[PDB]
Amino acid sequence: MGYFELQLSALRNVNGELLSGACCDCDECDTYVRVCLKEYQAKVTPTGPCSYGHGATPVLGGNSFYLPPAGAAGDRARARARAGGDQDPGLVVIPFQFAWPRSFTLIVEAWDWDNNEELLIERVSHAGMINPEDRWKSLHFSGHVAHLELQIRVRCDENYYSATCNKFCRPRNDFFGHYTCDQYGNKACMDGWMGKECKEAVCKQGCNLLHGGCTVPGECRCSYGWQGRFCDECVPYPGCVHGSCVEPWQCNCETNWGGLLCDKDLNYCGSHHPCTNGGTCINAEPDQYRCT
Repeated sequence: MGYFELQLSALRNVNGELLSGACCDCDECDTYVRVCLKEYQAKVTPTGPCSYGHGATPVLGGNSFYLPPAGAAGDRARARARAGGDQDPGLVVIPFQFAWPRSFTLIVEAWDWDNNEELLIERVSHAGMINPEDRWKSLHFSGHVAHLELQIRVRCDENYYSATCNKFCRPRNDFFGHYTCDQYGNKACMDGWMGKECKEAVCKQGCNLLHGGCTVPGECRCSYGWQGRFCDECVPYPGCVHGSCVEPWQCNCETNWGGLLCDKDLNYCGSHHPCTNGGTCINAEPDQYRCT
């Protein structure tokens, strides 16, 4: 989810001494750096172990040495994607899979390699607060023996966001969604897609989505009972002749037309009539009458 970085750039012990006042023999030390990441507290500044993680460098040089800068690129794959023998000492990487508490206590030590605790060169502490910012932060110190220049930074892992590295967002384009992720870790639906999970597609423009749908963006496939390019006209009762529909399977007959399929003339005589001698016809039952 995230990792704490430490970039050592300079360490200076001109006298070549230990913190105990003794000599590294004042013919030079073999200096390596330990890093202790633990809980930040209140008043009870001394309690034991590195609960948030720990790190160590190999011997980097002698009494005093200066380390090159790195590169404002490859930052992610240099610290979190390499095989054994990570050939960059001075970069201490402490990954974490919990919610970053922001408040922390950093203890950085300088040691002498010999082959024991009486070989500590310099111990340095600093408790404070830091947020997952992609910007380094400089820390300089001047102890009784050594002088150190550090650069620390907290960083959310790729696809993890927010100031606690807990919000997750990984880009996707498959069965379960079509989207990317943004600055703040929210989903950005790819063009043609919508919805809370960028799962629902955008259909043909004009498609009545009350009765139509689409599996691929740009389609318009109607439901059962609706038809047309836009799925907006109902399918009437098959056999409907003098009728219409508003809902599917309806055969709403027209004026003076009746029966199921609207094929029965109720006003037989006011239309194609049968009367004789200018008498008088009257409508009587579908397709029937009386002409007197």
